[PDB]
Amino acid sequence: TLSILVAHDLQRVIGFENQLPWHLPNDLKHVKKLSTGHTLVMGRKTFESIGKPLPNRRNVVLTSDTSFNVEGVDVIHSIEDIYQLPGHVFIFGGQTLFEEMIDKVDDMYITVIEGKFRGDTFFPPYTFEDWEVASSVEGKLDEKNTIPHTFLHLIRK
Ligand SMILES: NC(=O)c1ccc[n+]([C@@H]2O[C@H](COP(=O)([O-])OP(=O)(O)OC[C@H]3O[C@@H](n4cnc5c(N)ncnc54)[C@H](OP(=O)(O)O)[C@@H]3O)[C@@H](O)[C@H]2O)c1
Ligand SMILES: CCOc1ccc(-c2cccc(NS(C)(=O)=O)c2)cc1-c1ccc2c(N)nc(N)nc2c1
Repeated sequence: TLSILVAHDLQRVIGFENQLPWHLPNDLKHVKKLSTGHTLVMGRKTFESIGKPLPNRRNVVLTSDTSFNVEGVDVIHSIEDIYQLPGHVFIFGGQTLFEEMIDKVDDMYITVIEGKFRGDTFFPPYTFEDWEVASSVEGKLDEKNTIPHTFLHLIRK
């Protein structure tokens, strides 16, 4: 299975200055639950933002840099390489990867951040005419998680 995993705000903002615009621990819990024991494919900038491979899953980085060889990370140099990866593969960002893959993936696991943030990178437009809502679950708010958010699982029609 090939899936997108993304958090985007009401205007599809996903990033600002190579980091997430929001602090939302619940989204990370969501990422952990979905991707632990599976595979993440990410662009080079996204990887450098995180700074290290995420534990307990396969981390694959897409880059044109032929000098890229980082411990605990597998490297690929083409979109076509993604299709050779076994198991459940999650496209993990950033904007360039999402743009390249939104028409190819089976489904999407979106955290809708129900706010309007300043962004410099965006998730591409999509329409519910193309995507069935498999589930929609409101995130619980507390002291640590103060921005309303909704977890959507969309499946291509
Ligand atoms: N909210 C979210 O769900 C989320 C998730 C991930 C990232 N982000 C945000 O997204 C932003 C980064 O997005 P971005 O688009 O600037 O960068 P990105 O997608 O993370 O990485 C871009 C880089 O990926 C490589 N790449 C992409 N397609 C390639 C291809 N077909 N062949 C070879 N290399 C390819 C290139 O690396 P080289 O230049 O090294 O060749 C390219 O410069 C940041 O603000 C980050 O915080 C948000
Ligand atoms: C571009 C910068 O983005 C990040 C930086 C740090 C961490 C992060 C920090 C600590 C621990 C973990 N691991 S965990 C708990 O998520 O499994 C991740 C996670 C993200 C990050 C990266 C991609 C995504 C993505 N595709 N989707 C969603 N819903 N959230 C993300 C969060």
